[PDB]
Amino acid sequence: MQFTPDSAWKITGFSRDISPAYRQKLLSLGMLPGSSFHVVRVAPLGDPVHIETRRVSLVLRKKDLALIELEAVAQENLYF
Repeated sequence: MQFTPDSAWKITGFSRDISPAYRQKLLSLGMLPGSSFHVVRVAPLGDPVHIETRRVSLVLRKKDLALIELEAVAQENLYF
């Protein structure tokens, strides 16, 4: 979904398609619903995607990010 560097995303939930096991792994890395991450950098060819949470920095593929319900932090006074 065009993970531009510095774009912020809020985790709202997880897809119906994620297994509880993989969801626990991401949770333990700081990918909590109600929490935001930043895109740090993206691979040439546009996959995988490097990001940073409150807890740590991590990498995963767009196909991995498609198991998480994201929403663009689009709030003006938060975009600044």
